[PDB]
Amino acid sequence: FTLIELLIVIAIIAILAAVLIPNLLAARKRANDTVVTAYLNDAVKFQEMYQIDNNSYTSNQAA
Amino acid sequence: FTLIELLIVIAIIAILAAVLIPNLLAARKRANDTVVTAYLNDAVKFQEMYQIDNNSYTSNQAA
Ligand SMILES: *[C@H]1O[C@H](CO)[C@H](O)[C@H](O[C@H]2O[C@H](CO)[C@H](O)[C@H](O)[C@H]2NC(C)=O)[C@H]1NC(C)=O
Ligand SMILES: *[C@H]1O[C@H](CO)[C@H](O)[C@H](O[C@H]2O[C@H](CO)[C@H](O)[C@H](O)[C@H]2NC(C)=O)[C@H]1NC(C)=O
Ligand SMILES: *[C@H]1O[C@H](CO)[C@H](O)[C@H](O)[C@H]1NC(C)=O
Ligand SMILES: *[C@H]1O[C@H](CO)[C@H](O)[C@H](O)[C@H]1NC(C)=O
Repeated sequence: FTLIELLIVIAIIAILAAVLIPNLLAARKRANDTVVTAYLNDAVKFQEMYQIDNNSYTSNQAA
Repeated sequence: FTLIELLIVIAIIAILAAVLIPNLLAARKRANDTVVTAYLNDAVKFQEMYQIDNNSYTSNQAA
């Protein structure tokens, strides 16, 4: 094992470190939109439950 | 000490002076090829370092 093999190893590490890491921001954006969609789908279920009890929809989240 | 001993001494000096000196040219040839080999091994390390920075090899020594 010699300095030229070790420079090749360092060079290839620099390549793999650059390319094998995903765009984390783009991944989290799509997960975050799923949270919003899921929370609105829940708010919709609870608007219908409030409608069962009160014959009207809520304007306030605490209800 | 006499002229015949001194002629023997001169004769043996002439022999030792002829045989105890190495072929200097042949020795330097093998050392010189080692310099070339070592310099190309260095140029190879630096081609890999240029490849790390530029994603290409150099055509010019100044790089
Ligand atoms: C939902 O609650 C809101 C405050 O959290 C706000 O009060 C909205 O307006 C209501 O005001 C009172 C109830 O607080 C009224 O009797 C009606 O429910 C309603 N008034 C008007 C102007 O409609 C309430 N819902 C909405 C958006 O009407
Ligand atoms: C390495 O440098 C050479 C001069 O020192 C020479 O320029 C070679 O050719 C390049 O020419 C320019 C860069 O100077 C180009 O944009 C390319 O890098 C290259 N051109 C061609 C024809 O390939 C350059 N490397 C080599 C041998 O291509
Ligand atoms: C929801 O009910 C709780 C008690 O169960 C509190 O009264 C709260 O204030 C209610 N939210 C609103 C403001 O409608
Ligand atoms: C190497 O870099 C030096 C500066 O650090 C000079 O710019 C020199 O010209 C370079 N060699 C070439 C020609 O690539």
